[PDB]
Amino acid sequence: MSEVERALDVLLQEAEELCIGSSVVELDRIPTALEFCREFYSKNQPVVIRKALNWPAIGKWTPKYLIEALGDRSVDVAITPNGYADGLATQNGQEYFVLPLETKMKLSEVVRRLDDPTGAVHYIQKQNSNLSVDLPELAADLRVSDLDFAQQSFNKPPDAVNFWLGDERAVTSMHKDPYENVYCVISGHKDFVLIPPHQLSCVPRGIYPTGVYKTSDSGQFYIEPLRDEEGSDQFTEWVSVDPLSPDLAKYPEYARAKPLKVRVHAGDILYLPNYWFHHVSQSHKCIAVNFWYDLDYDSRYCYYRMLEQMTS
Amino acid sequence: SMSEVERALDVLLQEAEELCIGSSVVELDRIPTALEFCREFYSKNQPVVIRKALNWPAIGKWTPKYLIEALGDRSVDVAITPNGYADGLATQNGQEYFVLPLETKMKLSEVVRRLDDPTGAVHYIQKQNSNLSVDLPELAADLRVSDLDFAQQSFNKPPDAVNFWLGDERAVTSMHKDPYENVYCVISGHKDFVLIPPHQLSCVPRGIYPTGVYKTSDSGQFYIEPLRDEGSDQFTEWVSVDPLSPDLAKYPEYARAKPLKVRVHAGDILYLPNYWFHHVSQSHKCIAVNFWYDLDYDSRYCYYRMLEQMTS
Ligand SMILES: O=C(O)CNC(=O)C(=O)O
Ligand SMILES: O=C(O)CNC(=O)C(=O)O
Ligand SMILES: [Mn+2]
Ligand SMILES: [Mn+2]
Repeated sequence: MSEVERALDVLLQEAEELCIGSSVVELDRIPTALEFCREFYSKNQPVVIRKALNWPAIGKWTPKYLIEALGDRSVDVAITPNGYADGLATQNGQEYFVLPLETKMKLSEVVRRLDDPTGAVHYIQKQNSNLSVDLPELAADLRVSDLDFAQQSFNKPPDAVNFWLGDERAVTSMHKDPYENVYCVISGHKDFVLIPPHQLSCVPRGIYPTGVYKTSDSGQFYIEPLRDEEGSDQFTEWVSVDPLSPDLAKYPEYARAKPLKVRVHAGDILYLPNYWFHHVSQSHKCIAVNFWYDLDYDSRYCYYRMLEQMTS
Repeated sequence: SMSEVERALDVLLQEAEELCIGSSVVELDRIPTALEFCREFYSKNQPVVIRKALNWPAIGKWTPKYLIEALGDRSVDVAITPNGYADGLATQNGQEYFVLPLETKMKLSEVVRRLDDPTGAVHYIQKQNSNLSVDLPELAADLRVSDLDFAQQSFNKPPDAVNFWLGDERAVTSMHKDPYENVYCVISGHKDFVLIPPHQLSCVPRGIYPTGVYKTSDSGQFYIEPLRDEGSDQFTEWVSVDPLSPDLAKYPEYARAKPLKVRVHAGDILYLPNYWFHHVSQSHKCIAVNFWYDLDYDSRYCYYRMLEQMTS
């Protein structure tokens, strides 16, 4: 082994022996603020809390209710042919990281498209705090103070509050965010696959030309490459593995990853700590809200940047 | 120019330098809540000094005379060196050794007598190993350890050691690190710490030195005796640099270190987080007590083990 390979081996053997990030802790009761800070926030350690929330949104938010309550408002929706907004797709021999087609439409039309299992895949996943900016009325059916047990660790209000409503075919491919994430399913369920950041060396990442989905004259989807004004492809680094069906022959390093699986039901809270890898699937027409808080930087981020350099 | 390992260490250090990780000892004027301590200091591996935090009876009462009277002029373990560097590097006959102190037992009144001799050998009650709870139990009555609950609730375990320190100004503790969270309480005088964060390991030169112990001859003159396993000469890894006057020509990598200086007065508390390098000096006949808690292994330990592998 190289000296870098020897060092990465040491990291992984130590983390394995000490069970770092080796499970998703399951709680049936909301912990105290101190508990959360000590056992989950400070260890960068995920946790799922079952039936933690009894917000009126839970049990009342349906497509019909939302159409009524919002007056069939026009909302931002992402559309893909293949179900992978912000995900890899191939065209004419080339693999692209592809951004969704984004458009505006009335909620009733979104619901109609969600009821077509062979049509294009629709997903209200704009995030960018779309709930507080675009759907503020929904806030009245939530109680954010119920998240104080976690927010005390972040010691600031959410930097974003997001609303998600999607087709079962809409899959969020694996990525990491520079946020603490408190994830609250409202209706249906979400299936998460999670990988700890210290396993970066087991997760293959490529550099892909970036494209965006567009529709042709005939309504057919294609990928429009993004180029800069110099004619160069705009590149995006992206996780290359499919956690649902990994090709261990192409990516043997992934064999050493220990992906964690967790289903999150209505009323459950998942704490997804900063820089954790996650891939997300959903039940059909699943509804969820989530709260992003900017991370607080310490040495772990610098070690992560070192890990990136070592695997480059 | 640079190896792969050296490029990776450079990225680590550049990211830590831009974020100023561990760039200052935090100054508080009052004891934080447990949640605050866990969020701002424990979880960040971040040193903090709390000014005039403690009013323990000891701070008023512990003089040499009171200590003699209270311990019945007990015979105590005391460490003696000629140069003031117990557990520190010294040269003899052209060879550089890491030297352990001459350890002996003598009555406290005699120790104090020898502290008052500015030209005599350097004495230091530095046994650690929880010498206060073990060898000087009565002194506990002048303490209020409950006042440290703000920190202990974050370590969520009782102290693993309680140590008592009383030293000559000449007695200096050379730079080292400990696998313990350290809550350090100055009772009389002041301590001067030089602190270096663990992610700067590659900036701190470390060597392998033959191990020796101080002894005195029939004539009273000090010398170093090599230590041998009951076998070969024994060796120890030790920090090579003198942070008070570093030889940057011999150790240019130390120029990239960013040491912190903090003075801890009577009544003050210093949180010295696990694995931080520290060098410690004291006012004359300084008295201190500290508490060690075994560390909880997290990802930072795994990263640090990897860093040790890369720095060898
Ligand atoms: O809900 C999804 O499909 C994906 N969500 C996220 O990546 C997130 O909350 O960070
Ligand atoms: O006080 C001293 O001289 C040295 N103390 C320590 O190294 C410590 O408390 O861990
Ligand atoms: Mn995400
Ligand atoms: Mn120490």
